Amino acid sequence: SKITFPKDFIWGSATAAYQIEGAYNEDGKGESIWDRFSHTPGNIADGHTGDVACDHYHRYEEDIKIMKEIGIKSYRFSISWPRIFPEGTGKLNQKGLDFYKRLTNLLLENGIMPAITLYHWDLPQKLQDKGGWKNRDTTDYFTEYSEVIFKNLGDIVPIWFTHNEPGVVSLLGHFLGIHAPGIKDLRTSLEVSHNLLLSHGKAVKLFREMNIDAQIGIALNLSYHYPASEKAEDIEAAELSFSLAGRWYLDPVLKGRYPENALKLYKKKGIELSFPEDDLKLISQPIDFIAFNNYSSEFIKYDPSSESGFSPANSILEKFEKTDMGWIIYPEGLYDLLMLLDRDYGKPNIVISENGAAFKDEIGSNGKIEDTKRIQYLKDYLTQAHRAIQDGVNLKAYYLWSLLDNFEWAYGYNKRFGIVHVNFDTLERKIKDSGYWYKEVIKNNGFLE
Amino acid sequence: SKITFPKDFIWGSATAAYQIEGAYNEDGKGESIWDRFSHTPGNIADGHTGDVACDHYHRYEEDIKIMKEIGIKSYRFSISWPRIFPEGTGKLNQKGLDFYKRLTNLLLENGIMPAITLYHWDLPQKLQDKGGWKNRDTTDYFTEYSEVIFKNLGDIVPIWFTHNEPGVVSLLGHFLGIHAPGIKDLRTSLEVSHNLLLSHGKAVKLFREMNIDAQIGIALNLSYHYPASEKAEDIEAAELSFSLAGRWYLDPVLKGRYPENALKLYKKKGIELSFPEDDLKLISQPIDFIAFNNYSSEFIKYDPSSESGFSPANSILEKFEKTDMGWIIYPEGLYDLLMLLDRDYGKPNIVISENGAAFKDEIGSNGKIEDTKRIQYLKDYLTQAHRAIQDGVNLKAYYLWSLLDNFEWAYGYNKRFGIVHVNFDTLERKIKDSGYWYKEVIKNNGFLE
Amino acid sequence: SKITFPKDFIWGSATAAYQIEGAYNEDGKGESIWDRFSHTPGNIADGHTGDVACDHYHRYEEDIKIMKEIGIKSYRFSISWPRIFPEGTGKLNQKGLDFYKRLTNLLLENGIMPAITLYHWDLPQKLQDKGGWKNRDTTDYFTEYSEVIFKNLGDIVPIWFTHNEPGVVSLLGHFLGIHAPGIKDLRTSLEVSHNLLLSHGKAVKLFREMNIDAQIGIALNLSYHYPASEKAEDIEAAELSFSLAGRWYLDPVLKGRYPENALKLYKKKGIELSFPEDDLKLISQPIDFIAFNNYSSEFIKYDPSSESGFSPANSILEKFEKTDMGWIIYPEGLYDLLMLLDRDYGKPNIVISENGAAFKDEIGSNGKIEDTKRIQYLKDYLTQAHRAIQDGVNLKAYYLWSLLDNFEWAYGYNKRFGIVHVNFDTLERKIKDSGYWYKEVIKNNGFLE
Repeated sequence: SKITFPKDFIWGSATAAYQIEGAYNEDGKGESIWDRFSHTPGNIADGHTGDVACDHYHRYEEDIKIMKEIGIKSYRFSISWPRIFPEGTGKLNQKGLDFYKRLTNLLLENGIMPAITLYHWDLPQKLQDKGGWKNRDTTDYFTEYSEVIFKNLGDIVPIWFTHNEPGVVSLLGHFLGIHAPGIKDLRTSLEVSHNLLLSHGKAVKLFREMNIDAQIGIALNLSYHYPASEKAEDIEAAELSFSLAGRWYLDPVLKGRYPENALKLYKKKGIELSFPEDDLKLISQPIDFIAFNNYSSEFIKYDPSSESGFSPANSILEKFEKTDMGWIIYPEGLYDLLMLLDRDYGKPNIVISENGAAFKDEIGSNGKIEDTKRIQYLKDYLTQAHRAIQDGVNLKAYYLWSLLDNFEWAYGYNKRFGIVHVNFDTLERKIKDSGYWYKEVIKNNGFLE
Repeated sequence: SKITFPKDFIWGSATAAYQIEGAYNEDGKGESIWDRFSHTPGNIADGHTGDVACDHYHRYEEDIKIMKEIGIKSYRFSISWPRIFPEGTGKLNQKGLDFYKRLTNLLLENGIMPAITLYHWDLPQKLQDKGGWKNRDTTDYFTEYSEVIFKNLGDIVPIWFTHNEPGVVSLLGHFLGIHAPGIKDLRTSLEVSHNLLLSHGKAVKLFREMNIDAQIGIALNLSYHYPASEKAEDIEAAELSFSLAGRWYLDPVLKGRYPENALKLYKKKGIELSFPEDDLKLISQPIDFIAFNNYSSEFIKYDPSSESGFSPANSILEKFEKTDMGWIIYPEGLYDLLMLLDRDYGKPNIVISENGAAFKDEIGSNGKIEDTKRIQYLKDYLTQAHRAIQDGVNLKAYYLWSLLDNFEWAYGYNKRFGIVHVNFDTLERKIKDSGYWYKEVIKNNGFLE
Repeated sequence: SKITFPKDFIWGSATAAYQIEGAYNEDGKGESIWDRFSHTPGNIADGHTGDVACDHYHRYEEDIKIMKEIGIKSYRFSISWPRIFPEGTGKLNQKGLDFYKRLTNLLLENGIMPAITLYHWDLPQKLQDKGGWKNRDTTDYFTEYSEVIFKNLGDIVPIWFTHNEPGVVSLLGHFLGIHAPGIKDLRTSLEVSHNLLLSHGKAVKLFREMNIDAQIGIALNLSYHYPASEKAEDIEAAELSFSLAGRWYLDPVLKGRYPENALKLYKKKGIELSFPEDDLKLISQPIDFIAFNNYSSEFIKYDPSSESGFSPANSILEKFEKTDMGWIIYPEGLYDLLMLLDRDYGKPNIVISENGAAFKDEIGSNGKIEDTKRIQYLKDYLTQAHRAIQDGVNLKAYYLWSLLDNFEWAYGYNKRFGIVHVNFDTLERKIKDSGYWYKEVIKNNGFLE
């Protein structure tokens, strides 16, 4: 049985700015919280940095020539705020604009469709010195930068993402402090979460004011949260996890509310926050699709000693193959999620900003990367992607994470999500077999499962 | 006739901390009443000590590898209080927690299910300088150390024991003074018995407050006490024994009372003392199972000689084969006991925390320990264990005392309960034939008697 | 059930130049490595040679009249390089050209479709004096000769084969040394394998630079390699055997890469060789079809004793009927292979350059060769050929090895794969019953199996 996606279905591959671009202090780019976080011992694996990375900034021509060789119909990327405004507000750095302008015009001229992400974590370090996302003034400055991009690139770019995974930014970056800007306070973490969503709201409101002939959305970190057992205590423990995690951002967008069962968990520890009612009507602002990033699924159990009230069910996850990240493989966990978004939020247009996997890659004696596991992963998860479309889901796009091997944040360059192998000493690209697989999948518009 | 145990039946082997661990002054471990007692002439056979013993502290990786090679489904061990709190209370020794945390995680990552005893006789010597278990305060401090263990290892460890054989600790350690701490006063011996039970009651109460997803119990020394003859004076004499011995700790924990016939014999010697009624409702606290340690059975006659009005029956006992300890072999004694725990105390869940036997082992010319008498002993007693389960008993677990040859207290190293021989000069393990037997008995889930 | 092939299905029979032509030093023909290898004691059975053979060079008229009598729709034959260039390069021998030019025109005029192989092992002996296929210059000279054949015979000949069984040439000719040119060195044997594939590339590249209105390909020696048992060691042993054997030529040509699991085996003996990257893109050069030569199948087990890591599973093979070659008869082992080529190389067009069998033939008292076993063999393998086409395989052609009895290399004339008997004293052709059977199979376009 050979499977075929809708004839209009946009195939793509995704990257971030800091994870590929390099040139961290070139052409008047301001310092970001990631430049800062990376240059401090104990933050990044092996002391790695995003100083050079894939050096896309100089080698983008080579990349596009690879992107077209595989024949992706859409290339999802991020704009570095600190290349546009070094100081986050005020003096425009025209050199930065003209990089991304030029890049987008090469894409449109190589018959590839641009898909920008406006914030992919690289907040200008100057704003971090005035409180960063905790300072509500940042949400205004994010709109200013948004404005300038829309004036230049508005009409000609069809697919916009305001934010990438605000879930992680606030959780890792502002509570656990293992991501930039390295802060560790729960209260701040929630005040940033709001201030992120608000900034999304302002950017969509501006997007409409300026009347850009293109589609906007938000890229959220999302998994399915299964209960450990079909018991009243576990099913509830899992509902709470999803609410803290993904639903905390899904409901304020889409439903104009925060999840209750999560809010009750915060106030049971002596944290309440008066959301201004008018902000939630600005966050809920209609959007042309919902985008998300999926890799794995969570299996939550009851735990009345974990101050959360729950924990991972280590008895159940030790039955799966686990990827190089230590995340389970479970392809049907994508289907169920796509059906959960379809059900609970009124059959919206869905995009997948990011799916993909990290396995240990080698270049063999044949000078090739035969990453059969990545390919196996890919087609397993894309079969469930198709299954969902057949059972009614409005899944318009799939973007593969990632196009190149890149900087994986606090893991450094010790993790490869690329379909194009990158040697971080020579910056030489060797298109993986998962890359040659994908080329055919785009051509045939599917594969024989 | 081939016997097969319930399909859910957990097979296990047991050890204690002082008896195997060694490293008696390493990584900030505080001195224990046993370290102190062992260092004094006239207390241990041949001036033996724990100090080194099996050196399990360092060689645990080797020991797990053997445990898995035999393929026990549960390892019952003891946590050293004086590794956790060198001064009983106050400054936490994180080194000692990290040992047991690591050890448990090596068991869970091999085949093996952990079973933790919280007090196997190694009271920090500091608390003994403020009276020890005579000072009621110690019962609180036990709860403090219990709390720290539950926070770390609470729900990932399924089976918990509060105490090991408080019957011996009070009798031998605080009246006969042949165990540590070497005290010889009758009043003190009863005040400790209480204080020990109370401490169990406080740990179970705290266990519930924290709401740990695991099962807690208490490991009692228990034999059957047969009358010498089927006569009114000898049946009564035997009831009074058992009541001084085992029932003194069974009735408080499961019936919330002290045995009357025993209490009457105390008061006939001019001792009462008012147990606070509220304590014995704290002791009685419901528990998930009763555990016990059995080896032999007692044959009591009536005796107006002996201040207890009873004695052993010398030459009924001189009709049995005897172990190397001088204890009779009588397998059917275990059945009757299991039936006595079942009938009285309301068909509880039963665990065997310890059963085994000590015979004079040699390494033969073939470099092997052919301990046919330990194997014979074992299978004999395990036929009467099975026979009880068939006649309705709820015996969920068997733990074989002991996994390793170890420090047998006042007898020193002169007595071997191990499957797995240990040379106490070289610290070389040689799995005994009783070991290899047990391996198969686990695998088949039984044996043809 | 009567089976019928596609209406467009091209039925053929095949011969080679050295095996049938004779006239080994006539009309200016240069000496070949097979002339040379044949004239040396110890190489060919019974001291046979191909000096005369079938003497097709003179008697081709008779042979075409036979070919048409049976009514084959295509005749696959080989061009002797040494007849075209006696010295490999330089002075053209017009006499040689005119032979093959004449031959091809007699085939077209008798309504038979030509199918030319360009190299079927007869490398001019002068090039073998400058190193032969080990000297890369040979790969350029091959292209010169390929150029002169295309100029003359390009358009009018529909089906072209660059090489026959380079697998055997390198393995048997250059490692085992039991074929010409008799060399015995492993390193050399791989350097020749590459150089051969390179020459194939150069010939296609030239075939496309001139835009000859005809379909080119390569004829590879291919079996199916079953694992002795459905076990991880034996599945893996078989994959390595197929990799060393056929896949070593399939992958370069159809995937532009050498098999990894094979390359690893070679480096583990201390042999790595840097193939220039550009050569493998030249080898991969798209081709109209893949042709292959099957007779039998292999059954490989795991073997650490063999430095290869595997060995033949004689225990299994000794359960089949065997040809006169000793090779097993296993019809289904064609089906599985046609599916393997279909699956693993993107459903290409497939030809069968050769299939057939050798059995001991006699001329009976009736002056006829009733070779029922060869007819049985044929119809058993053709039923599975059909089966594969039904189950979706793009098998366009079947060429029966061989039209005539001929010189079977090291075996001499001691083996008969003909459907036309040839007395090698008189050179008299007696069409075999297999020949008369095939004639009806072509007419009916099938048979009731």
